[PDB]
Amino acid sequence: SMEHRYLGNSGFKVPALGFGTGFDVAGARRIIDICLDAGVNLFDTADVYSNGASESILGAALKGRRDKAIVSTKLSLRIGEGPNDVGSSRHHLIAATNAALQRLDTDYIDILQLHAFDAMTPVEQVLGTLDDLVRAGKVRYIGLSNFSGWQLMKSLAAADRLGLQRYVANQTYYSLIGRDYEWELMPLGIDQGVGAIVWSPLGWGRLTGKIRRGFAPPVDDERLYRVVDAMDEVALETGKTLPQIALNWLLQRPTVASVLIGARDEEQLMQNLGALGWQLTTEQVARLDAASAVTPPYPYYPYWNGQFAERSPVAV
Amino acid sequence: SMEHRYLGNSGFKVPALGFGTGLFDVAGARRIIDICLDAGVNLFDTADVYSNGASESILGAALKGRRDKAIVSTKLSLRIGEGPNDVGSSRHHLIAATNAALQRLDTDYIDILQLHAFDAMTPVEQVLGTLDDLVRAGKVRYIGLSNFSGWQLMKSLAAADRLGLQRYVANQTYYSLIGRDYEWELMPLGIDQGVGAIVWSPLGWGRLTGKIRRGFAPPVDDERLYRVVDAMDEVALETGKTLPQIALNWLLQRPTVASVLIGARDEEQLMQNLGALGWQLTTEQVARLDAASAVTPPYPYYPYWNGQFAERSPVAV
Amino acid sequence: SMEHRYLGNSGFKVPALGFGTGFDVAGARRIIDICLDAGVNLFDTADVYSNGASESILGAALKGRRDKAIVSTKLSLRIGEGPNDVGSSRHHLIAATNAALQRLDTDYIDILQLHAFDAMTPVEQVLGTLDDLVRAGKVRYIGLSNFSGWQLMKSLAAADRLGLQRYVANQTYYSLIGRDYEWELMPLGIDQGVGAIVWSPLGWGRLTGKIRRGFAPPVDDERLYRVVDAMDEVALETGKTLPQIALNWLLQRPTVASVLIGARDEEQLMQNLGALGWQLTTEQVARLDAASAVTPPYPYYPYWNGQFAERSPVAV
Amino acid sequence: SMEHRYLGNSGFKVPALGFGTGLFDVAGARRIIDICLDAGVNLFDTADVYSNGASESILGAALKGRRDKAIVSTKLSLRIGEGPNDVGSSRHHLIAATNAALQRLDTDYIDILQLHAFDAMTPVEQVLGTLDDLVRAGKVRYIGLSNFSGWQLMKSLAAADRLGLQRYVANQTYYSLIGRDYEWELMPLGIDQGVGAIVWSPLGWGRLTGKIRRGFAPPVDDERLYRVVDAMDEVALETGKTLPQIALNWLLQRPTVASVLIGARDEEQLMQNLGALGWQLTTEQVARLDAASAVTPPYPYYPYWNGQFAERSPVAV
Amino acid sequence: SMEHRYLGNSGFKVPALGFGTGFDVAGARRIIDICLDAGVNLFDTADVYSNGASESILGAALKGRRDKAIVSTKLSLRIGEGPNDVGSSRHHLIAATNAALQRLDTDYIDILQLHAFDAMTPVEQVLGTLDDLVRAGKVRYIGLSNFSGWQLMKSLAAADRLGLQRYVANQTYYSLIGRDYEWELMPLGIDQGVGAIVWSPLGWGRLTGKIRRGFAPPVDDERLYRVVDAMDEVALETGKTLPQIALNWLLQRPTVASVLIGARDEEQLMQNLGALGWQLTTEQVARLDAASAVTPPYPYYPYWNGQFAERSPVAV
Amino acid sequence: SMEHRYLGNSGFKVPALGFGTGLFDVAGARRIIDICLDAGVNLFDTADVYSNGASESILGAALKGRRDKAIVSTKLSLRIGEGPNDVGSSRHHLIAATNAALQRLDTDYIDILQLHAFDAMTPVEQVLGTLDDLVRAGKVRYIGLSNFSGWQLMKSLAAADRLGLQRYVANQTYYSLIGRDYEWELMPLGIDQGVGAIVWSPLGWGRLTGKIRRGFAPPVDDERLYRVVDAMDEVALETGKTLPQIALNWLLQRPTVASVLIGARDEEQLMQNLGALGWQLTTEQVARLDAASAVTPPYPYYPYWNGQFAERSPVAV
Ligand SMILES: [Cl-]
Ligand SMILES: [Cl-]
Ligand SMILES: [Cl-]
Ligand SMILES: [Cl-]
Ligand SMILES: [Cl-]
Ligand SMILES: [Cl-]
Ligand SMILES: [Cl-]
Ligand SMILES: [Cl-]
Ligand SMILES: [Cl-]
Ligand SMILES: [Cl-]
Ligand SMILES: [Cl-]
Ligand SMILES: [Cl-]
Ligand code: NA
Ligand code: NA
Ligand code: NA
Ligand code: NA
Ligand code: NA
Ligand code: NA
Repeated sequence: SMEHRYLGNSGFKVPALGFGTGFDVAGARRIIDICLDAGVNLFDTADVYSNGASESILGAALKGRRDKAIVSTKLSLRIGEGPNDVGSSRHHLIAATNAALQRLDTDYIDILQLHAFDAMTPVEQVLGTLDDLVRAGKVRYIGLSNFSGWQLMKSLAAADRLGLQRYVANQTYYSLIGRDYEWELMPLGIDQGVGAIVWSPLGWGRLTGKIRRGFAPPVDDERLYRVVDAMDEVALETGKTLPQIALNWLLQRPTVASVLIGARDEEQLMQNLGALGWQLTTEQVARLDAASAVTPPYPYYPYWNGQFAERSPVAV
Repeated sequence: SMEHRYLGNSGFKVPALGFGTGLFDVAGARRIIDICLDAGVNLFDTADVYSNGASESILGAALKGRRDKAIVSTKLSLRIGEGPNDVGSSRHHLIAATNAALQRLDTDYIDILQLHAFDAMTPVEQVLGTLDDLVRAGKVRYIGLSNFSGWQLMKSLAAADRLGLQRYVANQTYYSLIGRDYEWELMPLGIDQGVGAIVWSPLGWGRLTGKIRRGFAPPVDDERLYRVVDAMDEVALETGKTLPQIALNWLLQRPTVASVLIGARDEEQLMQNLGALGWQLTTEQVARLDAASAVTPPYPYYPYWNGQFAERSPVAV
Repeated sequence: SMEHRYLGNSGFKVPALGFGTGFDVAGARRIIDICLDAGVNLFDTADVYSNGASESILGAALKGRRDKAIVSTKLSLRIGEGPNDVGSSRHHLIAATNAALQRLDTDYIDILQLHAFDAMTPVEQVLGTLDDLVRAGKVRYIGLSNFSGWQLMKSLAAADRLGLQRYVANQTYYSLIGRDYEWELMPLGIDQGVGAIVWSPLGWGRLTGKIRRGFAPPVDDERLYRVVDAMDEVALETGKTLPQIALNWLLQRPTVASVLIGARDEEQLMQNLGALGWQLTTEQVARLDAASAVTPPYPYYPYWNGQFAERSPVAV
Repeated sequence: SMEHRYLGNSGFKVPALGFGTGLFDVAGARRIIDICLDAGVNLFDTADVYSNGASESILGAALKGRRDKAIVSTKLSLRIGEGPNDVGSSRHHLIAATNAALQRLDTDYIDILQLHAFDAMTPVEQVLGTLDDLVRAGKVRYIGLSNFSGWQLMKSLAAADRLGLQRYVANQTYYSLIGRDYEWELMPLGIDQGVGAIVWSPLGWGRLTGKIRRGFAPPVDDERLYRVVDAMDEVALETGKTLPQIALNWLLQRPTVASVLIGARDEEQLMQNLGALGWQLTTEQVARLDAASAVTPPYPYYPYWNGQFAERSPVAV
Repeated sequence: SMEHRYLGNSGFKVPALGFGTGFDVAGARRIIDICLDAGVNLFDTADVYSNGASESILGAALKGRRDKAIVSTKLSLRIGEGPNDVGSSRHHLIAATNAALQRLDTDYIDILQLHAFDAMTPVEQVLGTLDDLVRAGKVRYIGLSNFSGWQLMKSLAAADRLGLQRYVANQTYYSLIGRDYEWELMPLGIDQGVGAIVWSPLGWGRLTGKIRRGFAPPVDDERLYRVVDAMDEVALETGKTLPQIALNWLLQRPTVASVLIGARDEEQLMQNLGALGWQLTTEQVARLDAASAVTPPYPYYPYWNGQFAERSPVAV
Repeated sequence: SMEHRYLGNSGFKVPALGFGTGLFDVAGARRIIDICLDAGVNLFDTADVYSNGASESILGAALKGRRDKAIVSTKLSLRIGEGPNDVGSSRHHLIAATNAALQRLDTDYIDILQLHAFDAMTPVEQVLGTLDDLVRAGKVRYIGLSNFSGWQLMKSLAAADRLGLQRYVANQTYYSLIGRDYEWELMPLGIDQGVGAIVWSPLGWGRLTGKIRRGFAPPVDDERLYRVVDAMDEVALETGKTLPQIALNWLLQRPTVASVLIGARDEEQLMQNLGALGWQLTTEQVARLDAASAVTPPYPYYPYWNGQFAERSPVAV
């Protein structure tokens, strides 16, 4: 049975596992149906995924069942050659939102996320445009991806001050080999009620077990192998697969509302659902955390090493 | 001659080099103050935790009779006693500690009062209210912080603006050629919000002195340090400047940097540090130093720094 | 002739007696017609009353006369098995309001009330969604049911601060045997202009006279019998029935704007209308109050017993 | 060793046990203060109405020379004289009474100033403005209240936030195993809004001492009291702790509780109360005590406490 | 040629003379046409004027030329027997505005005015409802009639504070024999940019010359005759009629943006237009003011008699 | 025994009868203060213009040693000198005049400071800011006004609320049986906005004394005065009370009236005025007096008072 979680402080619930189209019409309908049957009813896409084709294919697959789905999409990355075919200025946000609705073949999007930070458009303007889309019924909830801590906080404070809609979802990279989310974005999310929707949870296929002795730093072989060693040890104790361990570990982390998985078929979906219904023990998590730990940058370092932890403890 | 810079967007000017009591003999201290003031190094930085208050007392004694010629920067909020309220930024400790610092410094006001760390246990609205009251009372002119996350500093600045309270204008930050993490969040926030950097440990805890060659900061990997020193040596050949002078000058070319805190035991050491002024590393020399010191940015900065998302959100350096 | 009262500070008037569907098409039309003829033109329902059938039946009965009715409905209780088929988050509020409009077969609701407090959704979001529904013309007035004093006050303060619509109606349990409304909710209602629409005024059939020597505490037999004794004594003086006394008592209480009654036919409606056109005397009310009095909880106790009453008197 | 807790969301720490002068011989009072301070019981609570001001005067005399080692909590707004303005929270009385308390206490500031009851005759905006002015003047560090309804406290907190004034951080509340009404409104409000409880009459006016066995609070029914004492006796067998120690420890496990006020005439009595610290009632022991002490919640709490509406609005205990 | 004036601080211009329907389809069209030809293109009506028939007749007469007219209407007085067929609460304001639009047979009203003060509805709610009507395009400008000074100021301050539309027109009784507008409402109008649209400018036919030796106090014969004497003297100097003098006097008074006149035919309209194109002299106005002066009430009295005039002069 | 009333919504209580120095020999003044205080008449009203400051000086001397037992009400803003700034409510004059009054009164604070007239030449936002500063400084407890139009008072109250400043709680108004104009605007505004009336010239400048029988206020027509006196005589027969006692009692039954200012040269006169207390004119007696004193309301009040628009906006009396 699918577990459901609150998306930040929004009061809206998402399934703990979602389907990341980061996409044969019959095949797409089948994937949607096996997902829906399993309770995986969050579907995530973006305008840039295959130049709009991912949204169109999703829309076509959901047609007839869209009311059973939570549709998450992203915009603001460059999607054309024109000088205004990019960013978060009012012109592009309006045009891109309408274009996504057309491709998805629906009258509303459940979660609309800005795909990157546009420093060239004032956050007050962006939030006004998003608020208007929400009030018009085109969007229910809003979120973001790839913002700095300060940029997200700036936006949340502006929304509150202006009485506009606030971000409730952060589409973030987070995995055992990519724990950077923990430094700024996680404690911000805790403080401000922003829930994480996690992508590349296997660190771009690196935590599958296949490997053994654009958005993320390449990972050093030695560190990867140390993490895989620890996962192997846990796999022996638990009988679970490396992907199931990676996912189970994420689901225990603060703020995590949903983790986006891939599923080409029933068998793959079932493997991923094997992340649910059990829990890594405290000791197992501690072992995985020790193996995956990296030196925190300044200014997090003296909090993480205990010096300033008294008055500002770390969440993990 | 001393160069002066605006401290963030405050309209207040500080000397490009300041004197960090993080060194401190009343006569000896007066003598150091004398040579600093003579050179235009009239920013003096201290903290309650420096020798359990003795640094502030010594500084106060050294400045007596001429305090008006100095810019006094002090820090509080770190644990300064064994009591449950001898720490943090709650109203009780902020008031008590500010008054205690004024008593030790033997003055009626502090030019720049900085919170030494982030106290997550006190609401930023309360902290800012307390600081605003101290400023309005004439006890403090300007306020700042040290060791805040990007989000924590932004949360505080937004609250100050919303409530009509004083805003932070100074970030006392670690920044050096071997410790460039300030660049990821804090620098671009400082640019956006008018917060100037007062830089400490500019030589990366003595590592950029030239002495080394082939708990606030990660320990530095030998191989990286040596690569940075190699690049500094090459620049030293062109410029004729010392490694410390290059390290300091490099900092002085970075966005937001208003002052760099140096140590000076005597005239000769002060003069060596003053050699960081009166010249500028060239674009090419800075690029060479940046290439040698570059580290892989964490997520979510990575795709902006590698160019993928740079179009609409360029990096400052 | 029907008496009418202001609904809190709203400037909107309701009949002193309303029809609580807490529901034969001809029969329903007849009930509506006898109610309308008597001036009982407030009809109260909820999505959960018979899984939507109460709203549908009301809608069908009012068709042709809806402009003569004040329609009150409630939502936010669990109405389906889905993770978002409950609560006050934007998704459910919008979907449920539209669903109620469809069942009621009308384009607007006079009074929309939140049926319980949803601690999982920020009150600022809830109020924004309600404000949007009001501005769209779908709802005229808003209210609540079953909030704590602090929760209702939090919501009223947020509405005022944000310039949004405020609650004007509290659908509350209140009766001679259930006087808890008096501790927090009544004095809040007085202070903030929120009028009570009273349900279960006979304490779930316990004040009918039939008994003699989910939402409310069960009542102790001895206390019930003491209240019934006092009602019997008043019935001897007045010649009125126990239900008429119970209703007349409620109608004298501060904040009470309407009391919801049941009416299966003309005879039952007429009995209830017998609550109007006369008044319990001061002495009779005092006798009923003494019999029904219960020890107030902390912190109300020292105000009610006179210790702190000087500067903060009790409303009854 | 004394345990310390945050007072609501304020960032200020209080000892988990405090000394309630609601007991008070200047030498005798100094002696009690000495033993309290030695044990870390450095919160002292008083009120203008305690012996018509004599309690505050005695406390002030007892603290003289070491007031800086104490956290002084005082209450005002109850009738303290026969005059028409010798009562309430209007500006006239609040100012006069605060200054009078400062004079009696022989100090320049009060750590926690609490309104003793709700004054419906004065607008909360006025009250909060007066309190904000006293805080800004340095006369008061933190503010609180006692005996407010849920709606009254929330109204005040919302007004403070809206107006940028000081907010209440302490609720001086009656709470005990036999008086759990604090749980219905005031506890969940305290959780939501960062108000910490300072608990008074923790033994339910001497009823939870073990002395009894088979005007702020309802009198308690004998049968209920005896059921609660039975459960305490069972826990006493497991833990080896006294009934008062169990009652105190139980309170210390409840959400929002920052400090519990106790009485101590001498070292031995103080030591008995300190036996509430250094251990914790287990989940099961708390559940047993809660089951014995449980009462039927009033409307509108009832359907949340019985599970009907609990899904979206759970109860804190 | 018609003179035009700014309506308070609104930037909107009205003709100095307007047509007050306070109303033969051909006859109505003719009256409208002669008015339009003369530049009298402000038409004022109300729901209560002949129980809606005045609005309907105006609408029918304007059909085909409505874009050349400025339509002013009033609502909030009791217009039916129902408990909510009156006042300024959201229910009635919305229903009445839509009903007026239907009767007038147009999609917008230029100036919508509240006909009296409704103390039972919060001004914040009233202003919100009016703001919504303006934003929807149903109303361009808003105003009021028959408010106390304090009530109008309360409403203006609330509008400004909440960022809502403010009143720009005060439909006021003002005439040589009814100068009470001068005490509170005129200096408020000056201070806050509210322009007067003047009704009963002849004091209900009393300043026509026919008389000689619900809303307004009856006038004492002796005072009326003294005013008529002064008008007669001015009529001798000027050669103008008494109505022309009365109107010319009003048009010189501070805040006056338009004066509503009656016109049954070309001849009557032409008589009224004779108020324009000349000016009473300073001396003539002073003579008329002296004859019409009444003792100001407290607290205006010590300002009007010069005692407190230094720091707070009177506008006339 | 003295009756006390809340001053508007302020939560502050005043005696139902106060002493108007608008009478004022230091010993003589002390004696009058003594008899007033003995009777509970402890509100003393004065103004800078009363005998060019001498009234305030005499009052200050009369209260010395016991000022804490009095409520001091004073007025400023009328012309008090020949200088261009010796008048009005601009910051210069308000500050200077308030300080001058404090000096004359020989006290550190004024209980109720009232603007004596409306200064249209100074923005109400400025006036309220100045008054707020005086209150925050502890120089003034409560503020009020006199002789404002309805719109001017409302404009000021709205500005105070919007800006978070002190609001007016007292309206020093003329009100009497023969001068009921207060009822049109100022009374219903006072009800709506929590402003209490302190009534002056309650006998209509000696006209309601019984002495007459068959520049703030219009002169009164003889015929009307005589009709009012006739009705008072009839009530005097029923009640046994004097005409002044009836006039005062009538005022005490009107909405918003918190205090009525009376004159008292000695014990006997004070006792006569105190005869207004301890009883109440009946509904019928008030109706009889109201019918005799009724005047035609101006526009726009007329259609509300005559019933036409009364449904949705009833009149308070
Ligand atoms: Cl939200
Ligand atoms: Cl992956
Ligand atoms: Cl600044
Ligand atoms: Cl260094
Ligand atoms: Cl409302
Ligand atoms: Cl019932
Ligand atoms: Cl706080
Ligand atoms: Cl106890
Ligand atoms: Cl405008
Ligand atoms: Cl007329
Ligand atoms: Cl007030
Ligand atoms: Cl008089
Ligand atoms: Na939430
Ligand atoms: Na830009
Ligand atoms: Na109302
Ligand atoms: Na905190
Ligand atoms: Na009050
Ligand atoms: Na001016």
